[PDB]
Amino acid sequence: SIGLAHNVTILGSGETTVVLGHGYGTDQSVWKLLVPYLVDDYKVLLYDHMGAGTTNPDYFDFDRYSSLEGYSYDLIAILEEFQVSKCIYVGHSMSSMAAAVASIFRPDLFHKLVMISPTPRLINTEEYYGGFEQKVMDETLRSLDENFKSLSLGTAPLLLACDLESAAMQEYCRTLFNMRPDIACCITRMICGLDLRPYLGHVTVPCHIIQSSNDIMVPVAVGEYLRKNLGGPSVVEVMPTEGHLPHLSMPEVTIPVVLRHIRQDIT
Repeated sequence: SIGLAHNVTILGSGETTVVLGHGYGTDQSVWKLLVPYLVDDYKVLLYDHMGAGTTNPDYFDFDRYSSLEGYSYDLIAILEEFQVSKCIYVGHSMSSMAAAVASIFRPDLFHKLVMISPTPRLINTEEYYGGFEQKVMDETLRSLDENFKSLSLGTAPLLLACDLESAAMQEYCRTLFNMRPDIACCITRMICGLDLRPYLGHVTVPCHIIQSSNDIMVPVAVGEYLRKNLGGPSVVEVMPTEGHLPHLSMPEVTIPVVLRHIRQDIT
């Protein structure tokens, strides 16, 4: 079943469904602190995207998941399965982008997108600053296979902007190292080879862009780039936080901000 394949979990109660999609390297446990503030007012559907360590290795389609819309279609099929309509989708990173793609194909499924640290493209060109020059990326991606575990131990503290001691780091490495490394590099290569700017103007569902003020994967200006180039209504909140997973690493700031954009609409 598609519910069994994605460890779908249903909680809370209400007329509106909140759908929580985790980002790269985590799984739905990453929301454990946010959920209890939702169950009273919304029904909550949580799920694991394919290739998370908690999903079957044999069900990972290498060519299907080397492109973002493999997840978009997976997401659509989950909502259809569980009969969710006009949900409030809360995603992190890639997850929020896959949902924005899914909202292009099936905008009836989405009331609004609450996106934590999204980016439509990591690699720079001359006129758009994404945070990474093509030469650093290509050199890292070329040799990413052999240096996998050491590159991610060494970059996780800077990605998360947290200490090695911290609970957040302990948990992120737990789930990140729960993936098979060949699945992980595939997903990594998909994420790093991404450029969704041609598509932004086609997204029409309301978009709530939530960002750290210092995120090595998300220049603050990329935030404002999205509000300008998105096709429908849009807001931006640059939080006084640091790191790419601020919902995991700074929940004391992040969760109040997330809940407001869940509960309040631009429109």
